[PDB]
Amino acid sequence: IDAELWYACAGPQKALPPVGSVVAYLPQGHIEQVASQIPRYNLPAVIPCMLNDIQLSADPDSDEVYATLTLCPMSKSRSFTKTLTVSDTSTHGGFSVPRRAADDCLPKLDMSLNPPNQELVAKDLHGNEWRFRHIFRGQPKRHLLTTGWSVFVSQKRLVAGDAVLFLRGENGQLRVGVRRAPPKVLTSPTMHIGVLAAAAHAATEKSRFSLIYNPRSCPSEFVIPYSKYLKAVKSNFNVGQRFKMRHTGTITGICDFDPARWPGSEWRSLQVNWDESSQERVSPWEVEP
Amino acid sequence: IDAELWYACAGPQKALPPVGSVVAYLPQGHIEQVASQIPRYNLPAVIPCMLNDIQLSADPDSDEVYATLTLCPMSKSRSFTKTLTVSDTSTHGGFSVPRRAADDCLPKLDMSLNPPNQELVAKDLHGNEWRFRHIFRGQPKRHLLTTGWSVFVSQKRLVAGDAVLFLRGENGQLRVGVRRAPPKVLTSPTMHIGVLAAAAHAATEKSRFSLIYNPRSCPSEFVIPYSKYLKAVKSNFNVGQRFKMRHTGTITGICDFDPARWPGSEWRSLQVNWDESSQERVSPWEVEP
DNA sequence: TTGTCTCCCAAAGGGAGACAA
DNA sequence: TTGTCTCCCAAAGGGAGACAA
Ligand SMILES: [Cl-]
Ligand SMILES: [Cl-]
Repeated sequence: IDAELWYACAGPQKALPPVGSVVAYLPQGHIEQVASQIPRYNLPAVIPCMLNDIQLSADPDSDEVYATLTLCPMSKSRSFTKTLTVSDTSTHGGFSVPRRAADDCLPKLDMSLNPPNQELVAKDLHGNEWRFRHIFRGQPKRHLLTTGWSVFVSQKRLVAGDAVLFLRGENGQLRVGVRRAPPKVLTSPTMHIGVLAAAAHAATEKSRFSLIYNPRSCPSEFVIPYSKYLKAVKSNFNVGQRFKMRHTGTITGICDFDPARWPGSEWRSLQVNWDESSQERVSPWEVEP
Repeated sequence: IDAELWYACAGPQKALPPVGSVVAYLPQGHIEQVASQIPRYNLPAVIPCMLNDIQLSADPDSDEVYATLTLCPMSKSRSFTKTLTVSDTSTHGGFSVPRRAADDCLPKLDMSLNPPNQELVAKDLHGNEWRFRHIFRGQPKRHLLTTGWSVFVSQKRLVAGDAVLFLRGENGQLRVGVRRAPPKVLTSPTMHIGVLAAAAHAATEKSRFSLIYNPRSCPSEFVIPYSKYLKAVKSNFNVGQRFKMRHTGTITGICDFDPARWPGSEWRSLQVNWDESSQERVSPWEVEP
């Protein structure tokens, strides 16, 4: 069940492609992630790759999640999320659990008692256990978390604006995680050169290479199912078409995102204007007509 | 004076070479730092480089120090350090200042008063100010730090085994720093490939490239003055010679550290046995006969 | 010399409804 | 519905010598 926790801490719509399936590796997207004179490398804009391995992991102190993926080029369970408020982080009080959250995720309280209460034990990404006291009190009544909250906010160093996740599997085990609100080993040019050179060798030799996916630090996925890439490139978009991605927008143009470095590429090849003002260049597979 | 603080947080004997001087870039050492199938790159084992720029910096949250250096290949003020003990970090009590520390570093207390005391204001690497109360009390008497200590240990998240630094310049300004007791963006092969490829292009084209120095994460310096490299290579070592580095040892052999990848290199080319048991391969410039 | 303990008084917070958004 | 406030009783800690390493 921890694997389902990892995707929760990552994001609701991450959906990593399944190991052993063909995927489209898009180097320009890999470059955008590790960006959150130089040797130029002649390299294809999409590299169809076999997904050889996925390793999910998390940094214990930072609690951030990342995955190691191994590529070789070729020839639903109940949960809830809440963004933390001031009273949740502040020393006084506890944690206000949303009403919909307690009925669908947390185990159902025995309302015969007064106040209804249970000792909740939850596991985080690294196997630790956290004992929260889940109570039903106040006027008007509300679901709170008291005993373990003060300890939990202090060791995981949460502040307001972050968010906590709770995830119950069909198993008895309850799982908890946190998602924090949004250059120390190599310089940017060296990181740049590294990505493209590993990819260039891997593409020419048809040999294994590896990369790290940071779903939180990733503006858009750069390892997507190869069939999803092919369907969007086959489908013809035209200016003025109506698409969704739920936000709605209109396609204002279709050209290359970078004709100098990455010519002929479908990466962010669509120019769109957003209907509601609340990035104007997106890729074909992200939008749906 | 903050530049002298950076070298304190780095280490006592770091002594970065001065900008504008010729240096010897040793790729194998750069590789050892970022290590704390693959394309092989034909590259020299020492690259004489002009040191174009040094940028000293520090991560605010982690408090770790690193420097960005720009290379182009070609054709004392009073301070004290104390490792933190349990009573220094524990909630009760304060901070015990060593006796030698208060007389040579901290401003001299006015012992006419009772208890002698002063409000100390210190700056860390990032311009912040910390107010400590420096008192002389106890029986037998001792120099302590009280008021600001509890706050300082909690925000900088110090534990036992770390160390605090205090540094007074000739200016009135007092400076404080901490040194903490001893793969999230790129995989190791990609980092490897990046270092060597940036160096290979920079060496062939005689163009600028950059690197990051992590003095705490660095087992031995890999950017050294070019004259220091040349003197040690000119000097002939022989087996059984007596050297110092203060520890004392004997030279047991002289061969290549890696004949396959880095042949003919002077990097860690000396085999030594240590006189006191309390790495047995070192480079010529680190040892002194 | 200095780390660690004990213990005292004040502070800081765990947890409880009271109130509007 | 739920964030925030107030305020009460217990806890946790700031700071002070007392003692050996
Ligand atoms: Cl895992
Ligand atoms: Cl600086």
